[PDB]
Amino acid sequence: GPAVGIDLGTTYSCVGVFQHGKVEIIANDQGNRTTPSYVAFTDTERLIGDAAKNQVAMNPTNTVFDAKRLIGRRFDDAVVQSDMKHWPFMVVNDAGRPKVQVEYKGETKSFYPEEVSSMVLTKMKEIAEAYLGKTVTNAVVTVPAYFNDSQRQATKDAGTIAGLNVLRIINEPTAAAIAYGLDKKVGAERNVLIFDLGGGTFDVSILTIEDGIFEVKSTAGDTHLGGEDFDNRMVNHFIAEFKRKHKKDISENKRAVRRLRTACERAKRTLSSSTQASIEIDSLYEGIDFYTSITRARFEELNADLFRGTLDPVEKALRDAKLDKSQIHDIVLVGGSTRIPKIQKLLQDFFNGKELNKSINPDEAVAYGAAVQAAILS
Ligand SMILES: Nc1ncnc2c1ncn2[C@@H]1O[C@H](COP(=O)(O)OP(=O)(O)NP(=O)(O)O)[C@@H](O)[C@H]1O
Ligand SMILES: [Ca+2]
Repeated sequence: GPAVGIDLGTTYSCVGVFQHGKVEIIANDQGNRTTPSYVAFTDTERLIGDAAKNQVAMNPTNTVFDAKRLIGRRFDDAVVQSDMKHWPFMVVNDAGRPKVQVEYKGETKSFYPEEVSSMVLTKMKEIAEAYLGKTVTNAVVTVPAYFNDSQRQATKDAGTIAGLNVLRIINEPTAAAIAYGLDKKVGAERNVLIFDLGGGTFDVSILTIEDGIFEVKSTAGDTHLGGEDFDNRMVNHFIAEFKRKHKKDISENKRAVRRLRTACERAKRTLSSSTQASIEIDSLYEGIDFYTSITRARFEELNADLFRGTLDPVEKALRDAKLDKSQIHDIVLVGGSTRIPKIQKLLQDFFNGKELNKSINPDEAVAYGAAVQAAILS
């Protein structure tokens, strides 16, 4: 049974497999190459992935996400305390360990963060198995470079309870390098910058590779900056526009807002390829259909300060690593948000026209590298 590579993201997960020298990123039941890290509990079932995310608008208290932010931490953890104040689901304390509390089939139940992740891990496992036509046992799971021993332990545990023989836990930036082959022995030292901007986190890693051996020289970023923040800006923009056109503030209606955001995230993806996209939502508030559009120019304008500030963590990374722009040999893009044109322009201008590594879908790069690593480990 082939060993697979799994990227367990805060917002999206991806699974790949190495077969015949080639790596294949496995698409799910809905045909997506990445599946949301969402779990939802209802009166009749346990929904995982797209099915879960597709119903969050009508089950905010029983649809769990962001488990990667909980995994391996304590309830008393300041991070946990801050974050929990924004999740629409319950987080309880159990002997100092944080636990998610939801209502499943009328009964009230709670789960440890690692149990939630194992649910996502199981979905990936079945996605692979469905594709491969064989049971997947061995696997390599990826984790941010800054995860401590507890967080790594928890990620490993989530895997074992999902029935996966976790061959190894390797850092995400290292996985991204291997995907590009930046680990090949060339008889010299090589500094690589991993620019990872996914759904909810931004990480900048500077790796040094000497004889196939990696050395994370520095890291920086923002655990609270990602594609979701860009969507927010569009939502606020459209709320104002709806109010401007219909004198009706839809902010209070949580269903209206959640449906609008879904339309925005979709428009955003389209903007990375086209110059403008349309927002077509039937009866957003009351019976008023919201039909409008946005241009890429307007979109860039809405997030100008966010995009620009993305360069601060990069400068900090160089500073700490004790390297200048000139010294970094390779720059690889990771995360679905790196598909945004203005962000690609921004990074190149910073690195004075230097070419960016981006032939492998940025949101599949981590999975891609893990798959190769799984293959060699098997
Ligand atoms: N074409 C696109 N243009 C812009 N953003 C995109 C595009 N395709 C996907 N995304 C965004 O990329 C994000 C998904 O990133 P991805 O790297 O798959 O997440 P992840 O691994 O969960 N990362 P993180 O959330 O940081 O742990 C969401 O905010 C998507 O809207
Ligand atoms: Ca990541």
